[PDB]
Amino acid sequence: MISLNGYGRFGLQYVEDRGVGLEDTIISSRLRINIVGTTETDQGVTFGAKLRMQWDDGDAFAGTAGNAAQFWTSYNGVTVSVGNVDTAFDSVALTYDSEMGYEWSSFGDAQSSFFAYNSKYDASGALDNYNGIAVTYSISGVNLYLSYVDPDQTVDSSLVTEEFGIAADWSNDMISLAAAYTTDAGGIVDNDIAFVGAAYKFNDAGTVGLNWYDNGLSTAGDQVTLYGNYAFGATTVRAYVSDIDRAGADTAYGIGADYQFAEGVKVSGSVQSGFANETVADVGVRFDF
Amino acid sequence: MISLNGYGRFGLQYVEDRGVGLEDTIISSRLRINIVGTTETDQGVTFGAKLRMQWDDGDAFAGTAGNAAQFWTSYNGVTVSVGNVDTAFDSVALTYDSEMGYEWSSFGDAQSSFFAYNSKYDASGALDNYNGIAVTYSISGVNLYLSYVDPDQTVDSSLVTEEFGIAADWSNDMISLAAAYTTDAGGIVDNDIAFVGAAYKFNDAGTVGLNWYDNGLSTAGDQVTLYGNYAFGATTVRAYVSDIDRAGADTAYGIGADYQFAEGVKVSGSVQSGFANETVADVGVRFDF
Amino acid sequence: MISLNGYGRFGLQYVEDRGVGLEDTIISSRLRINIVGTTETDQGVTFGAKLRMQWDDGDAFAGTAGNAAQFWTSYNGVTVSVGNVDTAFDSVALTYDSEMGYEWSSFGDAQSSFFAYNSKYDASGALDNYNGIAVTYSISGVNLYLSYVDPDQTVDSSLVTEEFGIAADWSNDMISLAAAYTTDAGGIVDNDIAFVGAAYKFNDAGTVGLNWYDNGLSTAGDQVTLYGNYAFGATTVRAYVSDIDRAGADTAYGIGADYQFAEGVKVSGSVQSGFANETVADVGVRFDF
Ligand SMILES: CCCCCCCCOCCOCCOCCOCCO
Ligand SMILES: CCCCCCCCOCCOCCOCCOCCO
Ligand SMILES: CCCCCCCCOCCOCCOCCOCCO
Ligand SMILES: CCCCCCCCOCCOCCOCCOCCO
Ligand SMILES: CCCCCCCCOCCOCCOCCOCCO
Ligand SMILES: CCCCCCCCOCCOCCOCCOCCO
Ligand SMILES: CCCCCCCCOCCOCCOCCOCCO
Ligand SMILES: CCCCCCCCOCCOCCOCCOCCO
Ligand SMILES: CCCCCCCCOCCOCCOCCOCCO
Ligand SMILES: [Mg+2]
Ligand SMILES: [Mg+2]
Ligand SMILES: [Mg+2]
Repeated sequence: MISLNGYGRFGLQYVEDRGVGLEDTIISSRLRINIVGTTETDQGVTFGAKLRMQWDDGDAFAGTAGNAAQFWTSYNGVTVSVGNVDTAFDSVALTYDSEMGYEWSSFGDAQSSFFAYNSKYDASGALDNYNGIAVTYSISGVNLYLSYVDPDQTVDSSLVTEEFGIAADWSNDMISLAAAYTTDAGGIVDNDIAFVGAAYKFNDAGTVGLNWYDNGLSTAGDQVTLYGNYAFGATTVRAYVSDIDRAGADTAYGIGADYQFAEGVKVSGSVQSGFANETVADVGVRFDF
Repeated sequence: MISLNGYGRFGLQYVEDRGVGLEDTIISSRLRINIVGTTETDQGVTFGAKLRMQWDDGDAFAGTAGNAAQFWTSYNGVTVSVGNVDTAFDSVALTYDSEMGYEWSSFGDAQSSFFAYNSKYDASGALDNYNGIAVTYSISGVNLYLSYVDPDQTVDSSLVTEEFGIAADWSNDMISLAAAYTTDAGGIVDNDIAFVGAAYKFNDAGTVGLNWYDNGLSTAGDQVTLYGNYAFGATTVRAYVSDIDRAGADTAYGIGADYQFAEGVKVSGSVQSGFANETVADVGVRFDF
Repeated sequence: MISLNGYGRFGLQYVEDRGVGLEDTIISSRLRINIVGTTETDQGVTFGAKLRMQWDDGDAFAGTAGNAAQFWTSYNGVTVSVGNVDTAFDSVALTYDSEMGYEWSSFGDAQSSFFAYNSKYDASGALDNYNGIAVTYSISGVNLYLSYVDPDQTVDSSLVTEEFGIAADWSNDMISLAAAYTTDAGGIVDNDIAFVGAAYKFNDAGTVGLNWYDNGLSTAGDQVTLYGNYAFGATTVRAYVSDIDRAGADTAYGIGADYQFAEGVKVSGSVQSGFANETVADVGVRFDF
């Protein structure tokens, strides 16, 4: 069986004083199509393969292509994936929950470098022999994630830096906890990064959380992000504040809102301020199909 | 929801004395696939996104890729589209009705340069930040079209030439009228082009029309195309004559026929003569799927 | 109508002493998606078009694209195809039946150069004007194949070498015979190649066959491959031995097995030895979707 799914989004993206001779406000948009092939068996083992075709405004050649494939095998809550895999630091819960606006962005996201699923081709040639293995285990309320990425699998193993990641999250109706650790993140020797977060659903309607990171070799140093969101019917209001250890950095913050226009159609906007005083804003729509 | 549609065509394409050491007759063919994602809402607003994958004989690398995305929102007869849009001069009725043969070609089509939906990627890099907005309004028998294209939306607005177009058409059972005007067509300063056309369905079976153009900065100058077609059961016969103002040009003309082999399968052929005496012919099949 | 089908495969591929500083064992995988558009008519003539998107580990840019299109028309057992066609030497029965392992490989396959369907784009530009015509006729038990490939159809016909192929196979419940001949195979003047094979289903469970080739200008010279396979319930065991005329070559051989895990899911592995003493092994899974 083959299924197709995806989303389109478009809106306005503003970056205060973007550059000499550049418009500060542009129309930013994205089309994402996922192609998933799955083979179910009566033994209960499912096999799957996925390809993505994603276009973003500004993409070279005004064209769209597929990325590198991902393959998986699932059985009894356990999933093993190979190729262009989802990594542990990128898949744990809570770590991206301060994002807002129609492009799901936040200065409060981790300021470190690490491997993650590659949505597109890479013209530099750097990903040509990139290969990962990931294992996930979902055991009710608990999620475990393990990932191993070799950026160049054809070359002798001791000549390249491989990334090893581990993560777990846990939740009930009111509290959630999550932690992750990755050594040689992004294939950079000694770039060891870590995350610990927690969130409290202080209602049926609100949530408040705190994420802490060790950003490894990044110049940002350690980081803390405090965020919250509250739903009033179809409208959701979001906010965050984030601090990094880099000398002289400003406190980053953001405020945004979402409006659920219909099932699968969401209008979102945000106004945010960065660690170097950058001001960014956006307003747009995303529709899922 | 995601749907796929398209067409394949193949046949013989003859160009008298095509070039030293070249075959005059080749097998010309095209595969077009459209991928359309749509999200309908109970409020009556539809959201859509489309991508095209088109291959033509001769394409570089013997490969096929997607083009840049188009997004739209429709409500009550009004459609707003963004990104790789259909433009007013290219979407009005009548302007391409002298086309014939299995590749829908005619020297009687406008001999001007203007933006239109881009079916493929562009390796020159020229379309990378190209972005348009279009608005169409279909109000029974009447169609209005407006389009605005900025060929490089990231650069300051006064540093690039944007194309603005407007058009309308109108029809009843027997007469049709259409007009279009576009300033700085193709992003070329002062290339202002215009079209006015009319057609008469002088039966249930025949139609005769006349299109007039102002080709802006093109060397062709003003142009007039007179065409007609007549259906005899499954067979359609077509003809046209066209004249341009360029000094010394020949009168262009063409004669062709279509045969409706089955629903979605059409066999077509034509013999045509250009403004510089070029002789071209074709015969082939198109099938829609 | 548009349908999608394909397969994913992944596993381990070992090549003894692959190269200085290279891993001998890698994770080799492939994702293949076929997109087929078909138009059926009440006259009984079917029209079709197909595109393939295939990714293999190691592919340049870590991306996937479509290949060049193939078009066909079928009526009463006869199929005419144009564009990126299947060729006679590549489509006859028996010629690849010694293959084994999850990548369907065998040193006992013909060691000659010839055109075949191109699964991917070609960055060299060599296939840009490549165009073939093929005709197949399936007349109960009998299959005839004819193919003509012009590697550069736009250039004068006497300036390029075209490949012409013919083949036939025939089978009943127990015996199968097949033969093929291709002149100027691969567009190489005087590279004339030929195949003759036969197989005997010495049970409901086993088969033994012998293929002979004339490899044209290849340095391998003539070749003979003897192979067999036997099914024990869900498990199939395969073997082959092959000899070429090249001076000093070793006898190539291979032994493998397949396990039918479920409909559409097959686990396969093989250990093989080449004409230059290369040792190769593989174990993996293929799943069809
Ligand atoms: C096989 C899938 C198609 C992907 C191949 C595209 C290869 C194009 O690059 C060739 C080398 O030139 C470098 C291109 O510039 C960077 C492009 O991508 C960045 C997205 O905006
Ligand atoms: C023309 C350039 C500016 C384009 C940016 C659009 C920015 C618009 O969005 C502003 C951010 O929206 C957040 C509002 O704060 C929440 C208000 O109170 C909650 C109920 O709506
Ligand atoms: C008319 C000249 C072009 C100047 C361009 C400015 C046009 C602004 O956008 C108009 C339509 O397209 C884009 C944005 O989508 C709107 C955002 O979110 C939805 C409703 O709150
Ligand atoms: C991202 C979609 C893939 C499109 C990228 C292809 C880029 C190839 O070009 C790289 C630069 O070299 C120039 C190519 O020659 C022109 C090709 O297109 C013309 C169609 O026949
Ligand atoms: C071998 C090179 C020539 C390939 C070109 C094929 C050209 C064939 O088509 C000729 C054009 O067909 C138009 C006929 O005029 C209409 C006739 O009367 C109407 C009822 O059929
Ligand atoms: C046999 C040597 C190759 C010489 C090539 C000429 C072959 C001509 O075309 C044969 C089949 O393929 C293409 C054309 O489709 C026919 C056109 O329209 C349909 C019926 O009127
Ligand atoms: C139009 C479909 C996209 C295919 C175009 C890709 C073109 C990229 O090449 C541009 C020129 O540079 C040469 C690339 O190196 C070889 C790539 O393919 C081999 C597969 O591993
Ligand atoms: C770690 C590198 C080695 C990876 C190669 C895996 C090779 C494994 O497969 C060995 C080949 O399998 C063939 C067995 O011979 C058939 C046995 O008897 C029949 C019933 O199973
Ligand atoms: C753990 C460090 C990484 C070392 C890589 C070796 C891992 C070997 O493969 C594990 C999973 O992925 C690949 C192979 O599929 C297995 C083959 O066939 C199926 C069962 O017989
Ligand atoms: Mg953008
Ligand atoms: Mg063509
Ligand atoms: Mg491989």
